[PDB]
Amino acid sequence: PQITLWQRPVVTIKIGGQLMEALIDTGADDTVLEEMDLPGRWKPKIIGGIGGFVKVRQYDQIPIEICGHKVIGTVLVGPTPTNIIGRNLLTQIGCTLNF
Amino acid sequence: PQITLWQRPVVTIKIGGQLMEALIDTGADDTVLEEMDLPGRWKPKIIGGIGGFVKVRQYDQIPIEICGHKVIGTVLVGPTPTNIIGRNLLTQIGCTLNF
Ligand SMILES: CC(C)(C)NC(=O)[C@@H]1CN(Cc2cccnc2)CCN1C[C@@H](O)C[C@@H](Cc1ccccc1)C(=O)N[C@H]1c2ccccc2C[C@H]1O
Repeated sequence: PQITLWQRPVVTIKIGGQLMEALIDTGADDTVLEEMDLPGRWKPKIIGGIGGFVKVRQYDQIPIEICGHKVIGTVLVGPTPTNIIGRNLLTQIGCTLNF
Repeated sequence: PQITLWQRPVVTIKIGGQLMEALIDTGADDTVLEEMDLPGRWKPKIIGGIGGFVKVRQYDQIPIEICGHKVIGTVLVGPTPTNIIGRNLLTQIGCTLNF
């Protein structure tokens, strides 16, 4: 589709059988999701945003369905207000930026 | 142009006659530039992101230029490693996400 930027570009993704909202973030390199206990072994990473550095749990080779498109990648899980999907999963669905 | 997300989306902008580089960030409501002086007056503003809140300086009506298109808008200034082009200015140049 052709999504405009007058509002926050939110889409629906599917993580382990649960449907949730997420933000298309081209400034985020990675995908940071909310608090959930995902199946698998995690390892800590400390990422840094606009208001500080956060301690997230890194999960590898996790299956995500972004709008019916089953893709795969790394998802960091930590204390974030909104689910955010970054450039790592976006390239997988072919998402571009036009103007 | 069409821009993909394999490498981070950086464009060459002109603010104050000097050429800078900035990140087209659709996950950012506002536009935040690196600490500098802009030839307008400013008021304080508290924005929030990953980690927490931070205090920035809100300058209004600054004449920026993103890839040929000359825009005028609200630009924030604060502590950041990268210049960020938020949705307020992106809607002004017609940016859209396509997939
Ligand atoms: C992977 C990770 C998430 C840690 N990366 C970032 O947060 C980057 C960091 N860089 C580089 C960087 C900058 C400073 C320190 N470390 C790294 C600058 C840009 N942020 C990208 C932003 O797009 C992230 C969003 C996330 C968000 C959106 C809505 C709700 C909460 C959080 C962001 O912070 N946007 C906020 C935002 C941003 C600008 C202006 C106003 C606002 C309000 C909101 O839109």
